[PDB]
Amino acid sequence: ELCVNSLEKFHFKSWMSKHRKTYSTEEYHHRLQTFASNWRKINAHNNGNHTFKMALNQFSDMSFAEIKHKYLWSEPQNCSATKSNYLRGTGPYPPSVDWRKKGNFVSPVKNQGACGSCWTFSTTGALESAIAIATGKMLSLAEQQLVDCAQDFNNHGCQGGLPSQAFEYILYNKGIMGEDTYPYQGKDGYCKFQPGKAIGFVKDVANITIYDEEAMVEAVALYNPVSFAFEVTQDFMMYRTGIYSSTSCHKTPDKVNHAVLAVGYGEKNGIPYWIVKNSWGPQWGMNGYFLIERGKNMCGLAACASYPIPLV
Ligand SMILES: *[C@@H]1O[C@H](CO)[C@@H](O[C@@H]2O[C@H](CO)[C@@H](O[C@@H]3O[C@H](CO[C@H]4O[C@H](CO)[C@@H](O)[C@H](O)[C@@H]4O)[C@@H](O)[C@H](O[C@H]4O[C@H](CO)[C@@H](O)[C@H](O)[C@@H]4O)[C@@H]3O)[C@H](O)[C@H]2NC(C)=O)[C@H](O)[C@H]1NC(C)=O
Ligand SMILES: *[C@@H]1O[C@H](CO)[C@@H](O[C@@H]2O[C@H](CO)[C@@H](O)[C@H](O)[C@H]2NC(C)=O)[C@H](O)[C@H]1NC(C)=O
Repeated sequence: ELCVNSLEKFHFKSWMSKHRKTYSTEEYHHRLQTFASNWRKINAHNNGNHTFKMALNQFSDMSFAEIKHKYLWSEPQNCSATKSNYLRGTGPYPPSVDWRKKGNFVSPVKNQGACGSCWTFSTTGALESAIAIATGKMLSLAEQQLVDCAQDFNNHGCQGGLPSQAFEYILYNKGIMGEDTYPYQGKDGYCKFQPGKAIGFVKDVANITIYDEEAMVEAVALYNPVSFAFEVTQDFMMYRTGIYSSTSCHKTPDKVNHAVLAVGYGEKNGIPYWIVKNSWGPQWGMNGYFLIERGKNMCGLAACASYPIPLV
């Protein structure tokens, strides 16, 4: 049990109003304890020497147990595969790539809410980019269709799923609707797919070999943003800026629990990194993005990467 100082208290009061919270007197006390505990972890981290900084955000009054139950996958997915189809060509590759800068090729940052549906945002993000790169038309595709309808490809709505499986669903389903006709609800609903309203389509699915991080480099450089999954741990939730890395996350496919979208890569002070779009809204991290160290299979990010070839 912590002794909470008045600085922490006054900041928790502001945080509650900013995030529109109400607590009973008895839950307020437990929430304040978690907030103060995170406050000190953030300060202790930022006051030391690290390649990334932490900060307060929408998760700051939650324990990681609660975060995991509400926001991350509730079960491991079938990330491990003994077969793939992507075969890498030859380097070297550009020193840095950023599909956000090449043109209008990356959609705005979205918010998955209290639902483990990040695999659906990773999927729509990758396909939105692919269609924009191929046609100059930037769409916004319906994550909720994947949440509600993609179960025949071993996806599980708000419990989790995989981009490669979702790309196959879109391929065999003959398309995905837009956000405009199938709006996002942040919970498991009834499938409302209408064939004549599909606006995005998949021709092929590229699966990158397990641990083949260099093929990810090539695919981002040459073709498309790349969907991938990694293991989120407690420190990552409070990521603010810089190059994320961790010595406690695992690197294996059975431990990944969060899907995202690599939109580029670079290097800073000798440290290679990935530029990654998240789905926790534009005020998380670096305007909704994070950097994560490249070349080390960091947190298992090279375990099951994939991207689509659009039918246009
Ligand atoms: C990259 O990674 C992904 C994800 O793991 C792999 O995805 C699998 O992809 C295969 C295709 O390569 C998918 O299999 C196909 O599914 C279609 C739909 O199946 C449903 O509907 C049929 C009725 O139409 C039901 O019988 C079935 O039980 C499902 O409910 C089928 O229409 C396909 O059948 C056609 O091709 C097969 C080839 O085996 C023939 O046997 C058939 O006669 C028919 O012509 C086919 O079965 C599979 O669903 C995907 N799995 C998942 C979990 O998403 C990719 O394979 C992988 N890519 C590579 C290259 O490895
Ligand atoms: C991982 O893949 C396996 C094999 O495709 C899935 O197991 C199948 O699950 C379906 C639906 O639950 C059953 O109808 C099949 O009989 C199962 N087959 C086998 C061989 O077990 C499994 O559900 C997938 N796991 C996840 C998390 O999606």
